[PDB]
Amino acid sequence: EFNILLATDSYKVTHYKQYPPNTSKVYSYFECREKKKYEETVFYGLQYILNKYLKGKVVTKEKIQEAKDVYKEHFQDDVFNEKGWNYILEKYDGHLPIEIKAVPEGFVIPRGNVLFTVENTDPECYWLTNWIETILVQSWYPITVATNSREQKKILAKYLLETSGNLDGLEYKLRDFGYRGVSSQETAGIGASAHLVNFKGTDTVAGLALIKKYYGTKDPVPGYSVPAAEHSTITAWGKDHEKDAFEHIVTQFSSVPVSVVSDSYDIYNACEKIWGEDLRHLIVSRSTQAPLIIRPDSGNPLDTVLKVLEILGKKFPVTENSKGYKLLPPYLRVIQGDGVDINTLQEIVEGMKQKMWSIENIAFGSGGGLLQKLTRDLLNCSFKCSYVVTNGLGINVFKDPVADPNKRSKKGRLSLHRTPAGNFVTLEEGKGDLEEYGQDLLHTVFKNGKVTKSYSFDEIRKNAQLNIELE
Amino acid sequence: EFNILLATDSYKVTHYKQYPPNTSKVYSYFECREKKYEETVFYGLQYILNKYLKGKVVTKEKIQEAKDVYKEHFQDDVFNEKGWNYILEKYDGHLPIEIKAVPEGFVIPRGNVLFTVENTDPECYWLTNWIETILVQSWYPITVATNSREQKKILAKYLLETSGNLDGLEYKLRDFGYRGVSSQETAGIGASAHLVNFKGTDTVAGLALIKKYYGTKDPVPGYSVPAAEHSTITAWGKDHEKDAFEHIVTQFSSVPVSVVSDSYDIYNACEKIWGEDLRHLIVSRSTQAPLIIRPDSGNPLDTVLKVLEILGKKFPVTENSKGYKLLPPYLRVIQGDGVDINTLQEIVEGMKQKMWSIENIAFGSGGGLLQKLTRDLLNCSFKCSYVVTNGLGINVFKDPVADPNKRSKKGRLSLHRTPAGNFVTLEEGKGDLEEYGQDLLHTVFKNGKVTKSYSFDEIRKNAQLNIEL
Repeated sequence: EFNILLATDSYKVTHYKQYPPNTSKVYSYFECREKKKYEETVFYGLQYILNKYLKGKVVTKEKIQEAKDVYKEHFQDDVFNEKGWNYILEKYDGHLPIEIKAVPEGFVIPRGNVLFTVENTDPECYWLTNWIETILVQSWYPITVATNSREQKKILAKYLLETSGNLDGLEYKLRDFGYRGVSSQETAGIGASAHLVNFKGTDTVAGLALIKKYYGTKDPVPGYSVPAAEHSTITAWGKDHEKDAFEHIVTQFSSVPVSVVSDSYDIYNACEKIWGEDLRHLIVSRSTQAPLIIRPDSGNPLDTVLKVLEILGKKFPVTENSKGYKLLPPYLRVIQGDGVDINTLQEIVEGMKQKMWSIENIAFGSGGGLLQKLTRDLLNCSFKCSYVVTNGLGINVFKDPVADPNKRSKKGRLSLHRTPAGNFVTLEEGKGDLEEYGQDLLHTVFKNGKVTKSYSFDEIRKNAQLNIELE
Repeated sequence: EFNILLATDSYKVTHYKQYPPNTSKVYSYFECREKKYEETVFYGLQYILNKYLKGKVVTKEKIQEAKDVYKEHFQDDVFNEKGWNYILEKYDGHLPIEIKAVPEGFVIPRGNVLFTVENTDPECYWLTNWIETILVQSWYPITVATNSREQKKILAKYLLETSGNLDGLEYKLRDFGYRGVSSQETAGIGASAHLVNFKGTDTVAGLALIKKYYGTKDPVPGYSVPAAEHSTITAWGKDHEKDAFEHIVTQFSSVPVSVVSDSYDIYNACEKIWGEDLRHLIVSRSTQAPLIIRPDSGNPLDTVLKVLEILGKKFPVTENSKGYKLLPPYLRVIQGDGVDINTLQEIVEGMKQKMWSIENIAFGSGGGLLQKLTRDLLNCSFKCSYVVTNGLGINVFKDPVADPNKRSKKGRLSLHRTPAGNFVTLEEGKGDLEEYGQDLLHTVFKNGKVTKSYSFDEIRKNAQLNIEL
């Protein structure tokens, strides 16, 4: 079972003996630090952490004993603060005397603004604020996944609109194929749920479980999949029966959309000779709600997509849409699911536009690119202390490393506000109290063991909308 | 609670309908596919087998739940209720699977079979690839352990040249990645992977996994020192950094203590605060209890060099037997910012050119050690190589025209020792010819049971560097 006393960076165990004596309050905050592009970030995932790890009776005699033993061996010394934890146990029945305030989930906020704040509500637990930093800062992952996915949605939005005239199908243009390519089951589910803030397509079904348990949606599920082949279900037929494999698969799923990987031996041959001639009569008969979706999976992504399009355009009846771009018949589409991240996605859709193919023709699939190749440096997710009370006096604290001003931190008690022009600003040094800027956008989400405000996954989806969607 | 019927890539739900009719056997394997990183460390499968695959992993309740999810998820009924119900009734919910695998901690060149998977019941031909997803996640502990080991090789080399030995090598790279990983589960997994090669971690999640899944003779696999963070310094007030430093080293006077010294001005902290104001509280410290100064900003090499030069002029420096400068024993440095395998190598080389022993320094790495890695680094891949259909065995593979690097192996595989003492993977069942001795793979899983396992102690012995051996 989970033990919050063991869920921190080892060294923080020793911190109680390091803060200034007579310190009654430690107040800290999380931002996505500016860097001298990712200009705005989606706030998502804290609620998952509050419910699964922070809430309820999280301290027990047994959890205290257990930590005392591990820490003794781990440190070869008895540094563990047993009294402080016992105090939380006896006084508050093992509930954390902490208040967390946060911007609403889904909100899209410029870099360098306070996203949430954490402080102790009992003077005895000044050390507790930064003990849970480690667990709280992991919010970086769903924040960064939601944000990176959204930036990609924007690109798809841009090219789809220009090549086709509208935004139909946008929410199915970037699918999550990342399940096998992430570092754990837990990560898979978290990361998958973060992608669902922006899209509806995923094959990482753990993602749905998390959303239902921790956020909730009107509809039965927030994510959807279509029947799709893998290399094993094609190659299993044998090197000389790829066409037998192809034909069996599209007949099994003649009524639904169906993705078929087509590069097991030669993608170009399969497209021009197998889909294009031998099996042509099985494609052109299909419904518009049941297209075949050809899936190349190797070679240079831009080059291979353009070659596949060019091939199909000459085997199938292409039309020119109202904006002047080429469109395949409704029963035929293409998905690129190899080597896709934000960079090559941009490369592909630009390359398509240059060659006069609509973005309607294509969907993208992303795995490690979407959920794994991302770190805390991407948005500079950082948890820093900015206010303390020592000897009954509050003082405004911060770091300001001389060789890196980008790592300067904010001062004092903080609040987030709407500017007159409708943008965002963070006020420092308790300046929010002057109330010249209207109301604090941060809300109490956690206080003394209790989750105090929650958001449905729907509200979240609505908060994270593109402006282009909003228009 | 974990439901294996829901821990697979969505589209695999449809695959039992996609194989050729009368397929009785599906046999697949995992490799770190050949294209830096010429050899990988095998680690992490035992965790996966025990946490996820062993025992009764299928129940009436767990079937029902999957049926409902997939019906919505697909907006249609495609879920294989019948295959899963067979497993429940016939084998009491235990998986009819056989997994063979190289020993954990083993160090193997790329492009060799690491593990194989196949169904032990004709009715369950579809099960082999169902569980690809959970098994493929083994890429992560493999890749962390490998990248971690590659870094140790670099540390070993320079420590040896600048100091003549390897004392303390196992504490020269600490895990600081606990906040910079994507999940709690990832933290433990990854921490245990780094501990294969090193003993320093601040990610406590890792000890518990090791104890539960592998086991060590010692009470714990990893260790940490008292250390400050910016909030334990900055809380004193911008004009009291000295009071903070004093309190901290006094509070931890007879044990090692790491103090971040770049809150405001690293170069002032080193030269004026540590080097003058509090100097008398350093030079009186025991060799067992050094102060370790932790810069945390600037160009990592440039900052390490200047910190070293600052300290050298303020403290008594010696020249070890190799001709390298060495700090007094109660004074060391740790760089824990921007450290990854590339910068690690930049720093130790820059140190060597300036005649500073690697004895002086230790590194902490986070995102670079545990987060910024993908399945692509080692080309970790799981592929079908052999099936039986209508009673006939077929060797199967892919060979894409545009990418010969993506070609998978053919037929039944086995791993062997060459006449020169190396590894080879034999394909097409050729291992049965018995020209290359015994298969080095061992059965580790069969029909719901783990059939072979290793202590963390033996894994560590397998993963040792050549220079160590």
